[PDB]
Amino acid sequence: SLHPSIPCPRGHGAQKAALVLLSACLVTLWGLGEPPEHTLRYLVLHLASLQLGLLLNGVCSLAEELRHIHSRYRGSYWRTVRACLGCPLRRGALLLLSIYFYYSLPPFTWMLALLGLSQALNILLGLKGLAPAEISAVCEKGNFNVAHGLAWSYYIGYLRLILPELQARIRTYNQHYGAVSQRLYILLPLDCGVPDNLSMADPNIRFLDKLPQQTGDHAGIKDRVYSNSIYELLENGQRAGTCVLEYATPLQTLFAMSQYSQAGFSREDRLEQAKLFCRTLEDILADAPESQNNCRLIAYQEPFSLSQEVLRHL
Amino acid sequence: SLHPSIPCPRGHGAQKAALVLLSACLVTLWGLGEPPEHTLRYLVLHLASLQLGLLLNGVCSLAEELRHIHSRYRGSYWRTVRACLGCPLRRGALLLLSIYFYYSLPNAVGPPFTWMLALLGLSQALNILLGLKGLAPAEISAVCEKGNFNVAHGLAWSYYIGYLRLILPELQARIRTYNQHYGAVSQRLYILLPLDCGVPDNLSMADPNIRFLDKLPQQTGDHAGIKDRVYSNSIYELLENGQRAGTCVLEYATPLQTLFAMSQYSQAGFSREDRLEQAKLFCRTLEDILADAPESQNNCRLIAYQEPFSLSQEVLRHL
Amino acid sequence: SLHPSIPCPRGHGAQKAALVLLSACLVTLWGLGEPPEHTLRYLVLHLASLQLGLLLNGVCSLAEELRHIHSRYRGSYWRTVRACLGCPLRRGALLLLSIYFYYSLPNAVGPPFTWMLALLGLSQALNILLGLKGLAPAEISAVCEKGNFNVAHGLAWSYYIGYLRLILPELQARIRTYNQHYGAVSQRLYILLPLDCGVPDNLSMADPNIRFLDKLPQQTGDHAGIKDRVYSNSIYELLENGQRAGTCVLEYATPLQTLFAMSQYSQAGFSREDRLEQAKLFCRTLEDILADAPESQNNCRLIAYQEPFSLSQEVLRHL
Amino acid sequence: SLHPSIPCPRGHGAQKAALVLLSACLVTLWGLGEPPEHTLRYLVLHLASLQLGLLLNGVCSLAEELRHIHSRYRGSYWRTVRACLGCPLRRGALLLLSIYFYYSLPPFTWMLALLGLSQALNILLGLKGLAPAEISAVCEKGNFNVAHGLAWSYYIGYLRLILPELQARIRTYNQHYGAVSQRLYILLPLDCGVPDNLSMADPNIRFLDKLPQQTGDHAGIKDRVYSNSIYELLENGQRAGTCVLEYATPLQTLFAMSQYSQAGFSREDRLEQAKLFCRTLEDILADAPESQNNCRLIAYQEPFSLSQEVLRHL
Ligand SMILES: CC1(C)C(=O)N(Cc2c(F)cccc2Cl)c2cc(C(=O)NCc3c(F)cc(F)cc3F)ccc21
Ligand SMILES: CC1(C)C(=O)N(Cc2c(F)cccc2Cl)c2cc(C(=O)NCc3c(F)cc(F)cc3F)ccc21
Ligand SMILES: O=C(Nc1cc(F)c(F)cc1C(=O)O)c1ccc(-n2ccnc2)nn1
Ligand SMILES: O=C(Nc1cc(F)c(F)cc1C(=O)O)c1ccc(-n2ccnc2)nn1
Ligand SMILES: O=C(Nc1cc(F)c(F)cc1C(=O)O)c1ccc(-n2ccnc2)nn1
Ligand SMILES: O=C(Nc1cc(F)c(F)cc1C(=O)O)c1ccc(-n2ccnc2)nn1
Repeated sequence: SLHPSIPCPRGHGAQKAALVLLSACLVTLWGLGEPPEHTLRYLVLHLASLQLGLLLNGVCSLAEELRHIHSRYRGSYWRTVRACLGCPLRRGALLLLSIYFYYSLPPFTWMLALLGLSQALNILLGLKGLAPAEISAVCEKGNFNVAHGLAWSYYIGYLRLILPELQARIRTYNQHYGAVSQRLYILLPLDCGVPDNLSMADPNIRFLDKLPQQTGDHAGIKDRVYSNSIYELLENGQRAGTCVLEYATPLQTLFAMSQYSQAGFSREDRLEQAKLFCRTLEDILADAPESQNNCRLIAYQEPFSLSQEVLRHL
Repeated sequence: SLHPSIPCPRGHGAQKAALVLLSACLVTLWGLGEPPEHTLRYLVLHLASLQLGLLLNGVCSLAEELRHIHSRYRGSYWRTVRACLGCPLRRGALLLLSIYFYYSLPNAVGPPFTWMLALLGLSQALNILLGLKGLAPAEISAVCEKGNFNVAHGLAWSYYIGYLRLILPELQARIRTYNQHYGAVSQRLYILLPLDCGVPDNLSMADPNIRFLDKLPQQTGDHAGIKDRVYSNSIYELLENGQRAGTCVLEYATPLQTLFAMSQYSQAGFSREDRLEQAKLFCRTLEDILADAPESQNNCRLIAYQEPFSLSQEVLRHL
Repeated sequence: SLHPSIPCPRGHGAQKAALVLLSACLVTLWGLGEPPEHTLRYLVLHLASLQLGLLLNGVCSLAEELRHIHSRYRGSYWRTVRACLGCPLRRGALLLLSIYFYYSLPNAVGPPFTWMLALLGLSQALNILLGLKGLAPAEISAVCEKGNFNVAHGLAWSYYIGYLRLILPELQARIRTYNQHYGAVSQRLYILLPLDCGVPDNLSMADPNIRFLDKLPQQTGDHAGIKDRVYSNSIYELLENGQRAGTCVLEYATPLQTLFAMSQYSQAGFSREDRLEQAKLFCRTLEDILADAPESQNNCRLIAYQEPFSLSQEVLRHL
Repeated sequence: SLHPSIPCPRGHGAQKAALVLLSACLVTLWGLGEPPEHTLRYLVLHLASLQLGLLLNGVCSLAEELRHIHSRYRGSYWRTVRACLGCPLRRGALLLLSIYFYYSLPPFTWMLALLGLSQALNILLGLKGLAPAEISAVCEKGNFNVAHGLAWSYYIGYLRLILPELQARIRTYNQHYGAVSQRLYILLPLDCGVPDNLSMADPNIRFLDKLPQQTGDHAGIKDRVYSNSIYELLENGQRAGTCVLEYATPLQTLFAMSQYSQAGFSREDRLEQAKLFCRTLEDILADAPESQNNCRLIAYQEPFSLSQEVLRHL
């Protein structure tokens, strides 16, 4: 519910489609009025072909990966073989079953050579690639996303370091001094726009003062200084509200990555990873122990006044 | 060059192995003496069956990608179909070839076209439902490396852009000002890259031979909506047998500490093996960036090390 | 959307036409009713012959690319072979398939393997020597657009990086300083893009209704080894029936003037048709850059026009 | 002679290889001792098939380009057809000749349909692409290079306006002021690494003075000013030469383009276009009327002191 454009996690629509396809194929096989022992024989033979093709692809991948045995696989052949062929025991059982089914069910070495040729063509010309939807699904399942690491690092390195101390500093500033809200408002620009000043993003927002700076050592730096800025959110020139505004710096860096050529990062990838960053940041703040209603994410996309949105969240 | 354990980028060993396999298969087909027409016919029929299976798998995936059309594909069906089934025109041409060459060509090993379609749909549905069509870790790693689908890629580019790209231009001026106003501190930034991702908050606890000495002048600058953000780096000293061997500006790579924390947290879905791989990828990507970046022109150095030891000796060796 | 005559980027009409042609050819092959095995056999034989012709052409090209190995290919033969013949592994696999599927398969229309190779080498040599295997200007334009092999692409990116990326950040401050200390000058730099590339040195001669009014404060900055390079922009006023209708920071795009000069010079190898194509492409590329660039945010406006007229009326209309 | 790594223009090595291949093919046809009427028939049929395939490819390209008729082809169908099919008259003559030879020489519509299918596959899957060497040769022949336009624009827009009066400015400065050279030394770093100051590139080069600025209108800007800088060249810490040093700004922008992701410009392309820029700029200055031994290009590659190179060129 952060923003309507944020993608929801993938469910089981592909599984439902596969179930429907399985049902339809069973219905049409029954309706063909043709003996089912041949059906089972063909199905077993086809799965055997798929298993042997996977074996050959994994053997080629193993030939590639045996150079990285000391680097990625800590100098062990077993981990390399597991990486390139899945579980060795189950894969071996399936390959022996497939070999037996070919050598038993009614040539074989000719089919084996031709299947090896097909697998070689698949590897060399890239026939069996990966569609963008498949890559996205695999990355989201295995958390192989730039945004996942970026948002978890934003939470661990910054947010959990300040949030309770930030509430304490807000209380101290209020009692010393138009009270400021006791929460850090972090803006998430989905599409674009991450100026170094809130005034540049919107002149209606004006820097008011600075919170009592927090100085604590963090990752090899003695007395690291945190300086959070209070902003007045005005409305027709009057102080409608005031609170601690901030921008999610990993979003700025996602934009910068999309700018650089060496990053291998595209505008579509930039927007997608910004959406995932916001999604997983909200997801981990929901279950965070530090987040105790002392942090508010304001996700927005420019089609617009930021100050009105911040007041709406206030 | 940072560390021997950091893996080199993937080469073309798989393609060379595939070429050798193709040559062996061609030699075997020539030796067996089977008619070449049958060999070509069955090869084309196999490729057609694979293409039709890809069609069915793409349709099944489109069944679940169609409800993310507004959120992920800007509400356009063409982008969804392109993401699921690939390029619509090339995929359509390939499926037209597959249909024509299976409906027409004879097939002794394989059922007629309607029976083939039923059986291939059955097998593809089984593969999708049971998860039989899966990717081994090596293929997933290769795809992620080619497509930059790593947490380490983003983390290293973020360490560059968000932190290094800000202090590196002014670090030389700050060190010169410190030297003039007040041994001599080195002019290079020494980023420590522990491959074990053990990053103490206080660097003194890492090794007693490094003790905090002083602080560089604070660099005040606006950044991402924080007015007057303060960068207060630190100047440390290195002790050899208790004597002041050298001084430097030492710190750790914060993304490595966040990687370790992710490996600690359960919700992160991050494992120790994944932690080590992404630490090495972060180090490699940062090294490549600094090699290509114009800001780091003899201005920053990276200390990559693995605990099997004293950090002070390694830093002095790099001095 | 600058001008109607500026061409849109090339779409996929060729691929759609190819798909329609493929469908028609498949329908025709079904209609005649020749054995499908013969169809597949002859298609594979034709593709094999094409691949072997590509091999021969690549070898002939490698004969001339081998003497630029040190200058162009850093002295390594692998880059030369990759440039000439493509990817060595994929090309080798395709060549092995072609050789096997021609020497093995029967062929009623076509010679035996050695006779085919001799005749195909003869034909490829004839194509290379007589220049028969040439590219029509449409394919050359498509390849140049896809690969950014245009003078206009580099010229537009150079106008952005070398000039606009330097004055646009401080243009607002300069105009504000001028306004405070002195009608009111507009806050946007108006870059005129004449598609005829007629760029007068003195903009007054283009149309008398535009007249120079004053000069913005000089921007002094280092750039490309020129110490204290001075950008002295000028402001113009726009007249309507002799009255001061408006005032703005108006200037021309110098790369268009250089394009016109290239069309004038004989050694440039630049024609009037090429001049017009590259002018329109420069306008399109600059528009795309300014749309994507962060420097241009309500700071610069492009006035693209073609003489069939008064420039002042167009600039006022855009005002 | 500007730099050893500068590529020389492509010669006729491909033509010589084609001639050798033609000779070897003639020898082997004579060697097989097999009748030449069948040889001529096969050759004519092969060229006819190639011509028909080119016709089909051009028809597909015409279907693509017919929507750019008003933009690129001035709203005339004849220009679009010429662009997509070459010369209409010669192409038509060749197609009628090929059709007649294909039909007359001992099916036809079946072969035509199969050739159309092959051409459709070539277009859709991109079998008949363009190798990097072929693209480079075509671009060099047709001057479709970024560097060509960049260097011609550098000559016309900058050098053509300062070179005539640079000698007068230098003479005036020398009279008012230990003699500075009467040539503009332009540095051409093949790595496109240009600092904004010569001191940053090499601290042994120090800024000496400023030439009397040249003020003249240029391309819609009244009284555009040029401020050339005289630098100091030092050897062993003492003055050894004084000259007007400058960097080729198109090389700066080539580097910047290689940096930006939107440019579609790579590092290999950056180096190649830097080399072509230097080559064609040296070619332009060889016949430029303005260049009267009042301009010297300096090309170098960092494996080295720039000041020593400038002294060597002095
Ligand atoms: C390369 C070679 C000789 C080969 O090794 N196989 C594996 C294989 C089978 F797939 C099927 C039976 C035996 C073998 Cl032994 C193959 C298959 C075809 C073919 O027509 N497959 C259609 C097809 C099916 F037959 C069953 C099915 F469930 C789905 C399906 F889509 C053509 C050439 C080959
Ligand atoms: C698609 C289809 C049916 C077709 O339309 N042609 C055109 C054509 C010729 F190219 C050659 C002769 C007749 C026809 Cl009619 C074709 C050719 C082959 C083939 O085997 N070409 C080898 C080959 C040669 F025969 C002569 C040569 F100088 C070089 C060469 F490389 C296979 C299938 C076809
Ligand atoms: O790593 C840092 N920052 C970031 C890293 C990211 F990966 C990112 F995506 C965003 C940032 C960011 O903060 O902008 C960082 C490190 C040290 C200090 N520092 C040194 C002295 N005092 C403070 N400040 N920042
Ligand atoms: O994003 C930040 N940090 C990091 C983000 C990462 F993704 C990471 F991997 C490491 C860090 C890190 O520096 O520890 C960050 C943001 C704002 C401020 N801040 C606001 C006012 N004063 C200081 N400080 N740090
Ligand atoms: O177009 C310009 N420059 C360039 C264009 C390129 F395509 C390139 F490759 C490099 C340059 C460059 O000079 O750096 C340009 C235009 C106007 C003024 N100017 C405005 C007021 N006074 C002077 N100055 N420069
Ligand atoms: O490169 C320059 N100009 C251009 C280059 C182009 F490629 C182009 F298409 C247009 C121009 C142009 O501005 O006319 C240039 C370089 C140095 C100085 N300069 C040196 C001292 N003071 C001023 N002025 N101009």
